[PDB]
Amino acid sequence: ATLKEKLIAPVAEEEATVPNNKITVVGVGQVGMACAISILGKSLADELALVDVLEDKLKGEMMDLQHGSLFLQTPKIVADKDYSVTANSKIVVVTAGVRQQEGESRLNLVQRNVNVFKFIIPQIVKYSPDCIIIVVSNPVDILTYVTWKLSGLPKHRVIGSGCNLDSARFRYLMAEKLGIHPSSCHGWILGEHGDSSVAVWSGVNVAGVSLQELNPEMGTDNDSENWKEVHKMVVESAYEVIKLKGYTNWAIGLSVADLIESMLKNLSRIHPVSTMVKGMYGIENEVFLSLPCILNARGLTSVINQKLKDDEVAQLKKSADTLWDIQKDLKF
Amino acid sequence: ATLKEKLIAPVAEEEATVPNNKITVVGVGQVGMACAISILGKSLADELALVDVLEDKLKGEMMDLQHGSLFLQTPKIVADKDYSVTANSKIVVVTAGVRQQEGESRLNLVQRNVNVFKFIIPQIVKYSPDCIIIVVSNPVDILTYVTWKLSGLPKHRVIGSGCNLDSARFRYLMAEKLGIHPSSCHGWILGEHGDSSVAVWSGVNVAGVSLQELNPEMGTDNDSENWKEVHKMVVESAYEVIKLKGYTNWAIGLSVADLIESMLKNLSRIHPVSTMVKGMYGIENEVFLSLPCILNARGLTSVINQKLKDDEVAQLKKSADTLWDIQKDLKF
Amino acid sequence: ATLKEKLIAPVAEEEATVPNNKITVVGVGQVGMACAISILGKSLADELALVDVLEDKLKGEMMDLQHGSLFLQTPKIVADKDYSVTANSKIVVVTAGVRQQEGESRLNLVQRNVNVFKFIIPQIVKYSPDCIIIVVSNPVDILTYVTWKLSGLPKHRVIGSGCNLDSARFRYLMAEKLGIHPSSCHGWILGEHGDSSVAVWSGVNVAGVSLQELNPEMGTDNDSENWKEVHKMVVESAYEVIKLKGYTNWAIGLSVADLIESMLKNLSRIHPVSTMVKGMYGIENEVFLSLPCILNARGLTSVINQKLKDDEVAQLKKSADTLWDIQKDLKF
Amino acid sequence: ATLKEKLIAPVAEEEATVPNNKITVVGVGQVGMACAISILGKSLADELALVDVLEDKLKGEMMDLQHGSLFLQTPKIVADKDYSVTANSKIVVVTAGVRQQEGESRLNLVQRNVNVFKFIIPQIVKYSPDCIIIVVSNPVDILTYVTWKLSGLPKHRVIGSGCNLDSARFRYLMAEKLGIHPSSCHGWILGEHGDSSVAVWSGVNVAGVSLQELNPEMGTDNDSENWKEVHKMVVESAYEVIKLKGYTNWAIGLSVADLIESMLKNLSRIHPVSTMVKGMYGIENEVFLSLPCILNARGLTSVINQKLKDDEVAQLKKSADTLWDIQKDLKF
Ligand SMILES: NC(=O)c1ccc[n+]([C@@H]2O[C@H](COP(=O)([O-])OP(=O)(O)OC[C@H]3O[C@@H](n4cnc5c(N)ncnc54)[C@H](O)[C@@H]3O)[C@@H](O)[C@H]2O)c1
Ligand SMILES: NC(=O)c1ccc[n+]([C@@H]2O[C@H](COP(=O)([O-])OP(=O)(O)OC[C@H]3O[C@@H](n4cnc5c(N)ncnc54)[C@H](O)[C@@H]3O)[C@@H](O)[C@H]2O)c1
Ligand SMILES: NC(=O)c1ccc[n+]([C@@H]2O[C@H](COP(=O)([O-])OP(=O)(O)OC[C@H]3O[C@@H](n4cnc5c(N)ncnc54)[C@H](O)[C@@H]3O)[C@@H](O)[C@H]2O)c1
Ligand SMILES: NC(=O)c1ccc[n+]([C@@H]2O[C@H](COP(=O)([O-])OP(=O)(O)OC[C@H]3O[C@@H](n4cnc5c(N)ncnc54)[C@H](O)[C@@H]3O)[C@@H](O)[C@H]2O)c1
Ligand SMILES: O=C(O)c1nonc1O
Ligand SMILES: O=C(O)c1nonc1O
Ligand SMILES: O=C(O)c1nonc1O
Ligand SMILES: O=C(O)c1nonc1O
Repeated sequence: ATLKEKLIAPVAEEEATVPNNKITVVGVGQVGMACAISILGKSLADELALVDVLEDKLKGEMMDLQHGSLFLQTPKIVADKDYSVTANSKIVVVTAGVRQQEGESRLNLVQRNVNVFKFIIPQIVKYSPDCIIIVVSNPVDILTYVTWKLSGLPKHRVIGSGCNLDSARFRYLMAEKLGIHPSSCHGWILGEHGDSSVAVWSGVNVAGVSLQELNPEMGTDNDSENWKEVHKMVVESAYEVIKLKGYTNWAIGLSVADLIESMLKNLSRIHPVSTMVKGMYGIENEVFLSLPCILNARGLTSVINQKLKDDEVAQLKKSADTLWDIQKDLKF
Repeated sequence: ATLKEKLIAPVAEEEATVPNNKITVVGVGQVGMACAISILGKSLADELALVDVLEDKLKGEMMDLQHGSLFLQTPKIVADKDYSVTANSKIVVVTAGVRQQEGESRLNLVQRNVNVFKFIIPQIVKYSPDCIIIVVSNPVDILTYVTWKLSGLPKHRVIGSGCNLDSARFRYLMAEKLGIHPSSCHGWILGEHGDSSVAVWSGVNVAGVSLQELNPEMGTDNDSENWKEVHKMVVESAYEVIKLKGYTNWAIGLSVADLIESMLKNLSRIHPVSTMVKGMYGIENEVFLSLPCILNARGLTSVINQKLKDDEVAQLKKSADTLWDIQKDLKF
Repeated sequence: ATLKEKLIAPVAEEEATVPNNKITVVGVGQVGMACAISILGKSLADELALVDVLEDKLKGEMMDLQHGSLFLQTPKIVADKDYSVTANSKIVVVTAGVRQQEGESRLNLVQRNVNVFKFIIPQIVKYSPDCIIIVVSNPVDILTYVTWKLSGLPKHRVIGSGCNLDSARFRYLMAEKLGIHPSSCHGWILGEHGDSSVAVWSGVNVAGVSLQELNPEMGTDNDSENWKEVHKMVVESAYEVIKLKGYTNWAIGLSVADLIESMLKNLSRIHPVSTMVKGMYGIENEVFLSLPCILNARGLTSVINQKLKDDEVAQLKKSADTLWDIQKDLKF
Repeated sequence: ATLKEKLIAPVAEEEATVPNNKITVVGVGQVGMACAISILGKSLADELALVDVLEDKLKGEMMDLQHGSLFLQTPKIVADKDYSVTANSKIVVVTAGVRQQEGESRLNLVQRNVNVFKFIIPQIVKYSPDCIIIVVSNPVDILTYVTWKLSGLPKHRVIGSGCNLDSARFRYLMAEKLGIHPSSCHGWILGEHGDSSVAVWSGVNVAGVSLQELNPEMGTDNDSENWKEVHKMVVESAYEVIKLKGYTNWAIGLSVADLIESMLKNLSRIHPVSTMVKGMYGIENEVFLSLPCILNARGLTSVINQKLKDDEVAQLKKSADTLWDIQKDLKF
């Protein structure tokens, strides 16, 4: 009965697995594949599964990751427009939908990307009832909130791609300035991934040397020896890459593998990422925006309480108020 | 009370972890720690566990690894003489017991290591009765059979480390001869890990090209011009080495992680390991010896039925009979 | 008073970085960037330089990677129209110029890319004079040979990505039928990258045991397992995959990179990349083609002399004369 | 006739690799091997040299490592008692010596050991003059300094393992206290490696947030998080581990390999490693202790200019005195 029949001889009995650490990537767009080439690269899934709506573009992104199986450690790769392939996934990376046209704000994609999520979020929990979701599609913090509601999952099992990517954009500009590696530069961007984001100068530092101390001019526009512009650089930066190439992904893709490695390796390491911050720094409502969370195998199991300077909570309320003004009309 | 008390403001229930891929290492001797360190750097455990009777050193070793944790991806490293730490392990590596003295036959350790596996194996299955048991302690094939019989686990969940090593030495000795990577030469040693092993020359190949075809008097009573004395190299290799350094452990440490990697990441790759070979190559008893096997997330699930020449099946039957002879009296 | 002056007290006096592991990628398109990202996650380069005609897009991808830098182990990432950004490159990948149309042969792209290659390559070897060219652009064999003649480079130093990728498909396909990882299947496809690929069935083994002796009508017309349907699917591959998604890239971004591993790490393993085959199996002319060779830090230092069948050899003859028939016409 | 002749056909006529990231690890005891095994598993080296006066043992640790090759990416392992085998080396780790008996403090050692370095250090520079030298043997600053002189290498090429391990014990002990990864726990134990180290409590942060600027008791007599107790452990550590298992190797070994990664990858990350301190916080003696410092392919190339309080710099100076006192009378 072929070769498998009288070449392989079962010591067991056939046999099914049950995925252990499966991961669905939802969307096989420029972002969807970056995340996917990077999950596969760090060897993070025993099974990787693709769901997109474009059936043809899927079978071929599926097929393409398939051919390289021999360089990779992910026995099962799979793909369908039916969400039945995502069954029993441990982490689900949503990326699907429309992206910013050159100039367009992330926040002008809500109406549209919400309608996407209105369909795809609840088919994910049908198939993987006990998953962690990662939300990457834009209005990311607004949709992390939309995902939270529709999924009907705990808060520690719904995670915003957040300002993990912002904070690395930041630690990378700091790193150029200093001529070291960003692993060795520390410092944080919290709140809305994008325009309304907050630089926390209090905590910018290198080998413990607070630089809000080593120049308290730091962050104060006009004055200062340069720091204002670094934050603007981070903020503007999404737009500045879109002008030149069309979109971003190699950095988002790696951010996400980061997030997933921390979690599937149960490391409890710290990540600035979008969560529900009701009841912190004076916040009226159920607003999702990023803060230094502890990612382990549970999902995000804590936030970190920081002494912020007065101005930085001011900036963070302006953010959470913006986001809450779109979420209060949302109703689904 | 401690800063955790409100440096960390949880989003998930204090709650109840449970390790995914936990791994236990019964024994913290030279071999034992070799396995622990190789395991640790490939990052295969999200919990390591070290058992032993030497209660102090044991705690020496744990604390020493712990100190390294910054450089690993292993959140929990515990250790006690009490098989109550090993609870929930996906894999238990048993290096426990006595080893060779300068000269000593692996087969001569059987009475003593039997008597250990006797009062240790029920303790392993108590706290973890769905764990793949890797037997390393010698003689390894017989204690694989002894582990099977005491443990009540199925054939595919007791795996002797077997010829994964002999065969790596052989591929390396091969490679030496030719100027390439071990990985790029191929060639199996099956049989008793030790004196009576079998160089399946039929299969020795590079780029698919069969070297016995290229050298028909290979592995042959005198005539060849290099071969038999490599198999003689592969046999005496432990004895050559224990003599200069007291013991072996890095090689075998590293094999036991090659098997561990392929099982946890579910890769379904072929290793010659020690599995029950009744019925094969006309074998009438439940001997455990080494043959090409597929190891996946379930353990040892397949044996590759082979086309051994009339004197490979011969020398194979001869390792069989020799192990069964030492096995037949055990009677526990 | 530059923030560096204040924070970093130099010890070795000012930078002058000894480049070392430069890798250039020519052409930041789909393939270009699959190679790039795949190189980055294996930390093979400590400098990456991209080149391309498309000034905007090029700056975008450099930027995009840069931003990921925190997630990486590549200190420097640069990019520019000029070949001067590629100086000292230990290994350079040319992936630029046109590609298939839905249905178009790889050789139908020749004249176009030769004219690219004509003003790309001289430039490459002005600036990285001691380097290893890895030619992805298609047709990959004939372009490897055109690279060879123009660059002047020792022939070992011009490696075509060849049939590394096909055998990697052919090993995945055979892996599905058998239910093991591709790594544990073994089976070469040699020759031209396109439709003359030969699948050397002599070699096709698993754990030593030839799948031909198992089945001696392998890869002929009527046979039980229908082995030609695998080799045909391996030829069809690119066509099917493009038809669904406009290109292939990932699986090739992986192989380019798997080969680079073998070089920079100096492993001497055997890949079926493309190499000048004059001398071999009757071939009288300077033909590039894919035979199992050894890669190390010198590049392609040795071919494995295989013991191929009569029919199998004809086929190389087939392949080597379609290639040579294009090749001779080229205005040099 | 040689099978390498029937099988291998040389494309580049004449094999012979140029030396490259040859690393050497001096002495093959507990620390020797443990550094080695961690260097090998991080795929950092294409030539491992082992050196040691006990030939016999040394040819075993050479061999036990050679057998493991298949599982590695380090194509030449070699060992000999003549430092010839360490020619054209790039990094050389010095672990040879004698070590503390239970109770012994690290200065009991200088005499016997300084006869040790007096032998070897030249023989490094004799055979491998263009190198970085990592120093681990005790007493380790007093021998670092001893190495700077003997070798007569530039400041930036002689580094001691120094406080790296301590700040790793530190960051790990901190980790237990908050339940995150020592890699999200930031903190610096600087100065002399043994009893005299110095916890810079200002740096000690987590996620941007200063700890001292939260609980100002830190470091004094009776603090209520008990933090002088932590530094306490980071100091006692060595001793208390030596009481259980006679020595340490693993922690040290991984951390040496971390330096070796930083530097081969030319990564310019910071590491609390030992280096010449005069001109820093008022040293007048030619003496080495561990400060935050930048580790690329040039070696240690700069330090971090930090603001350090009285009772620390004091701590530093008495350290740097005791240091010189031994030193001054060193019949070089
Ligand atoms: N949060 C972040 O840090 C971050 C960063 C970069 C990009 N993004 C966002 O991620 C998204 C993806 O980026 P991209 O460049 O891959 O976009 P893309 O156009 O390249 O990909 C679109 C993908 O989503 C699918 N899609 C479109 N409409 C859909 C629908 N109704 N239902 C299901 N799938 C649909 C497409 O088939 C395709 O798979 C964008 O919205 C982008 O803004 C977020
Ligand atoms: N399969 C292989 O390729 C291979 C290779 C090398 C060594 N080995 C085996 O390793 C075993 C030990 O080798 P080693 O050099 O580590 O010796 P070792 O002396 O260094 O280690 C023995 C350890 O076992 C512990 N121990 C003894 N009885 C125990 C028990 N009943 N329960 C729990 N722990 C117990 C001891 O504390 C000691 O720490 C030997 O059987 C030897 O054959 C196997
Ligand atoms: N060997 C293989 O396994 C394999 C597989 C897939 C594709 N390919 C080949 O790879 C090549 C690239 O494929 P692709 O999918 O990236 O197409 P692509 O459209 O994505 O790549 C085009 C790139 O070529 C660049 N380019 C054109 N002229 C240039 C010049 N004169 N100097 C520098 N850069 C120039 C463009 O500016 C652009 O960046 C094609 O030739 C394709 O056929 C080979
Ligand atoms: N800096 C750190 O963080 C750190 C940590 C642990 C150990 N150490 C030091 O490392 C050293 C040994 O550690 P160990 O546990 O491996 O000791 P070990 O006994 O296990 O290793 C000693 C090795 O040094 C060799 N040696 C002795 N005299 C020699 C000589 N004259 N020439 C060449 N080699 C010689 C021996 O042959 C042996 O190979 C001690 O100095 C110890 O304090 C430093
Ligand atoms: O973060 C980005 O770069 C981004 N790109 O598209 N949307 C975004 O948010
Ligand atoms: O083969 C070995 O390495 C060995 N050494 O001691 N026991 C063994 O199995
Ligand atoms: O085979 C492929 O992947 C391919 N697609 O376009 N050129 C190629 O070589
Ligand atoms: O720090 C240590 O662990 C140490 N142990 O022995 N010597 C040392 O330096």
